[PDB]
Amino acid sequence: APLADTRFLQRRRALSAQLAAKRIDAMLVTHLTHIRYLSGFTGSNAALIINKDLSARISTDGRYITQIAEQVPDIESLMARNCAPALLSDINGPKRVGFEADYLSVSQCEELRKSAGSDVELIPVTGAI
Ligand SMILES: [Cl-]
Repeated sequence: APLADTRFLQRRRALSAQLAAKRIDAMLVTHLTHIRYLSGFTGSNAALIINKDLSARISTDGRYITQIAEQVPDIESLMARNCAPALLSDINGPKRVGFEADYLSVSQCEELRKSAGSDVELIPVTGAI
């Protein structure tokens, strides 16, 4: 009988379950308090991708590599100055990727779109995840 799931694993699982209904394959979380709620990472720069199959990947800059391994030992990390574009550019299509349209700015979103692959579509999702 195993060690119980962390609350962060449980929150991710609940978001993963919300994805079918929002008609997306993955969610890109860029609002920091949302990333903290879903992962435990308390730093000031991150991006976080949660997939339908329950896997996840988290990104942060070089100042936080040690801390993210310590605070988030259950998600593989990617170092990047520009976190969200770097996670997105690593996705191989086809994939519908939701984003927090209530929180990303028009120009932050235009920057993301540049990094998306030829069959990765970004989908505006409203609400606090
Ligand atoms: Cl817990």
